Amino acid sequence: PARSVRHIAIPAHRGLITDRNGEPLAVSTPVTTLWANPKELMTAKERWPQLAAALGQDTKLFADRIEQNAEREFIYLVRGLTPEQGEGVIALKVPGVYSIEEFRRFYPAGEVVAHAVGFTDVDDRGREGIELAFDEWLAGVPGKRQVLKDRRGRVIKDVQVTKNAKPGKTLALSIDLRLQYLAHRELRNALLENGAKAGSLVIMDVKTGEILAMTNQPTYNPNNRRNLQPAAMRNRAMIDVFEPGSTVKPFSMSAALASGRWKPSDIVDVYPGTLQIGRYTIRDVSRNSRQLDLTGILIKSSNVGISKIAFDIGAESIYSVMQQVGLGQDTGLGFPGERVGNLPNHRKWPKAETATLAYGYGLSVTAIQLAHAYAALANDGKSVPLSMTRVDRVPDGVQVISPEVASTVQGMLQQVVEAQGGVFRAQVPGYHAAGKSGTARKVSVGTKGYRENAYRSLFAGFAPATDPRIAMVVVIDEPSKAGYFGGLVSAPVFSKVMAGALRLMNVPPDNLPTA
Ligand SMILES: *C(=O)[C@@H](NC(=O)[C@H](N)c1ccc(O)cc1)[C@@H]1N[C@@H](C(=O)O)C(C)(C)S1
Repeated sequence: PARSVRHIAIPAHRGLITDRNGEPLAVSTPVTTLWANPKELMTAKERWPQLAAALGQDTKLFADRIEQNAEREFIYLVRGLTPEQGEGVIALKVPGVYSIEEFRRFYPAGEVVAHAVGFTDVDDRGREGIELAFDEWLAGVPGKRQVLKDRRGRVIKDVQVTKNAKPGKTLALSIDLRLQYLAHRELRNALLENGAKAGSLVIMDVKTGEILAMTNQPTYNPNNRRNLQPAAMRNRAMIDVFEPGSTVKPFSMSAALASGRWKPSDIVDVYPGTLQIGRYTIRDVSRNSRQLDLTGILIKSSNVGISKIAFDIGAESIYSVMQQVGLGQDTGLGFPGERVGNLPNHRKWPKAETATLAYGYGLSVTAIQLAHAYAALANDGKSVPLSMTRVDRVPDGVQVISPEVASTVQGMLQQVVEAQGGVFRAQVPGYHAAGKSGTARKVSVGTKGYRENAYRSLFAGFAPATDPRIAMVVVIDEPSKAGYFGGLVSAPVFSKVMAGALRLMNVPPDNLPTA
C-alpha cells in the first residue's frame, strides 16, 4: 500500500504508592526506549557502527541483527534507558532510529518494604505484592494514536490521537514507613545474631485492622532488576504456611473459658509431665509440676495441661474459636498466590488430634493470619477486617470471642510476660505487654518424620495490656545458635520493636501507679 492508517500505544503513568503518611514508596519514572525500522536503517549503513558502539554492541553482531530483521518494521534497540542515555543515541541522528517515552518503577525505600509494595514486570505491570494486587487501580489506561505506514515502514504525518492516555490512581498503604524501618532493622539483626535461615514480622493496629508493618528476611532490592532471586522475593508473611504451635494455646483457653466449665483459678494435674494417648505421647518441656492453674498452664506452656482441658471441653469448641479468629481462613486481602493454610476438621475428633490441635500442631497458618487472630483477642474479642491500605472509615468488627473471655485471656497473657518463670524477654520497659511464645519442630521435607535439629521460634503478643493498640508476631525460621525457644529468640525482637513502635505512635506508657 502507498498509505496505511494504523494504531500505536502510548504508555500511561502508573499510580503513586505511598505509605500511610504520604511518603513515596513506588514512583513511575520516565525512561527512553529506542527502537528502529530496519528498512530505514538499510539506507544509512555507514552510520551503523557508530550506533552499535553507542549501544555497547559489537559491530558485526549488530549488523547481523538488522540484516536478518530486514523484513520487519519494528525492532527494539534497548528498553528502559534513562532519558539522559537515550538522547546520547538520538544525538547521532541515525535515519530510522526512534524513541518512545515509557515508565519504569523506582522504589525509594528499596529492600525495606520490597515484599509489601512488590515489583513490576518488563511491561510495567504488577507481578508481586501491592503492585500485583492493585494492578487494575494502579495501571490506568494507555493512549491510542493514529499513524501512516508505508511498505518501507515509513511514517508521513500526525494530526491524530483518538484515545488519550489515562494515568493510574494514587494508593496510600496502611504501612507506616517509620515502623516498617524499625521492624526491618530489628528482624535483620535477629536473623544475623541467631544465624537463622528466614523470618517474618507483622505489626497490626488492633482497632482498625491495618497492617502497620510487614517485613521478611531474606529480602531484595526491587531497583536491581538483574539479580532475580526467587527465594528472596517471597513475601513469607503471606505465602509461607507453618504450624503455629503453642501460640494458639490462648485460643484453646478462650474455648475453655467460654464453655462454662473452666475458670483461671481452676486446677489441672499435669504430673508426671507426660500423657500417653494410644501410641502417641504428649510431653512438657518442664516436668516437675503436679497441680497447675490455668494461668500457670500458659506461663509454663504445658502441652499436657492444655490437652487435658481440650479432652474436657471437646475439640469442636476449640476448632470454632480458631476458625472464627481466621486461622486457616481466607484473609480477603486478594493478593494472588496468598496462602490460606489449613485448619483440620472432623465429625468425630479422635483424642490425639484433639490434643495436637489445642497446642498448635496439625494446622497450618500464615504470619498475617496469626497477627490477625491476636488482634481480635487484643481488641476485646472483636475482629476488624484486615487491610493493606490506609483505613479512614473503619468497618464494623465481628465479635468472635466474648468480651469478658477476651479480657480474661489478655490478663493471662500479661502474666505470661510478667510473672516469675515467664517470658521476661518480651517485657517492654515503661509499658505492660502481653503474649505467648511458641517453638515448633519442622516436619521433614521428604517423608520423613519431624526434623530433629530444625525449629521455628515464635512470639505473638500485643501492647499496652491495659488498653491494647498494636498486635505483633515474630517468626524466625531455623535459628542456628544455642537458643531456639521462642521466648529466647523471638521475644527480644518483639520487645525492641514494640518499644519503638509504641513510642513512634505516641502511645502513653501505661506502667503507672494504681489510680
Ligand atoms: C509449643 O510451642 C510447645 N512446643 C513444643 O512442645 C515443641 N514440640 C517443642 C518441645 C521441645 C523443644 O525443645 C522444641 C519444641 C511448648 N511451648 C514452647 C514455647 O516456646 O513456649 C516450649 C516451652 C519450647 S514447649
